[PDB]
Amino acid sequence: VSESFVAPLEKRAENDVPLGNDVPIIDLQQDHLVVVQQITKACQDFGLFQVINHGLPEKLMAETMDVCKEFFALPAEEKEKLQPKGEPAKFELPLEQKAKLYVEGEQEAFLYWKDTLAHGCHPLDEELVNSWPEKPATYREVVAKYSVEVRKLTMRILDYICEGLGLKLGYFDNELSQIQMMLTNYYPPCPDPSSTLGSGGHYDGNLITLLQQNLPGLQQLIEDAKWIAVEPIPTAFVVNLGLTLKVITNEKFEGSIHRVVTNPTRDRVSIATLIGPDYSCTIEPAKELLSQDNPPLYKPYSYAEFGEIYLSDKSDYDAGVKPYKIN
Ligand SMILES: CN1[C@H]2C[C@H](OC(=O)[C@H](CO)c3ccccc3)C[C@@H]1[C@@H](O)C2
Ligand SMILES: [O]
Ligand SMILES: [Sr+2]
Ligand SMILES: [Sr+2]
Ligand SMILES: [V+3]
Repeated sequence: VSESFVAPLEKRAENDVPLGNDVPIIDLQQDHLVVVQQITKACQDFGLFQVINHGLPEKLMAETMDVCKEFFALPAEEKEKLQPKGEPAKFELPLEQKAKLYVEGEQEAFLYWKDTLAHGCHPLDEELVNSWPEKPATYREVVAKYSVEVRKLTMRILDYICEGLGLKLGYFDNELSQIQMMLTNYYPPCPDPSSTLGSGGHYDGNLITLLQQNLPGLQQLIEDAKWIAVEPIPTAFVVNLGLTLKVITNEKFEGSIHRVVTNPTRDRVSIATLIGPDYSCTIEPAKELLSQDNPPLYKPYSYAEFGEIYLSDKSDYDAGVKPYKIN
């Protein structure tokens, strides 16, 4: 493996990470109150859960994974059209909603063993969809339907979260969910998995993420610096609560800290829908939940200012919010 991809010793993954048997799997076709209670418990104790019987068509999930795999099978010459000035774009502000291929890493500087296609999805209009990949031919029609369906499911989950917290329904149906970034992640086979990371350990900086996977590689950090493997369920969504939701709930909910490990023999594609605030938003603990017993743990901050730190400073998982901590 190229020196560029060698992770610092302490960040390298151990070869045998155990299955997370305690990852909540939540059936959304249970009675309404049972769903609210199970989602609430998962948000308080874990910050990562899977949803099944979630109402999003299994056929559409399969068609979306197919067209995403088809995109990454495209020739080099086609992929160049998504590389501004001949190279992948960087995860840095301004983060544009037009489709680009991205490189990612940490500044002991190293790169993640990953190619990412990213674009905005909300609101859908001709200008946005015309900025998506031209190939495969069916990408735009399949991913347009997928993005609307994933958003509908995410807003359902945010209203379950509202009921669990005692916030009015639709609390997040505003500026706090107006950006929908779809990240299609491609992990090619890696000759030295013991030295590399597909994705470094992170909170998602946004509000909430729905992740579609069909192969192993996703790992979560739980108490006592233990990593566990998240079982791939091809017809489920992994829900990762973001650092933004951790702040707004005043740490009543956990954020998901997770990473992706490489594989020596086979490639892997994942589809992450990252929903969260516009860069113009002010983030603070929900005042409705604050009291003398529950004082705010964060001062109000600019999401844009947070974003710059979150994307550049990887010294700690919550480096993005450290400047805004109080009490
Ligand atoms: C592994 N990387 C993490 C950081 C970066 O995330 C982003 O780029 C999101 C995209 O919404 C973002 C969130 C909050 C503020 C700025 C950007 C790209 C990817 C994501 O999978 C999460
Ligand atoms: O992510
Ligand atoms: Sr190039
Ligand atoms: Sr175009
Ligand atoms: V993530």
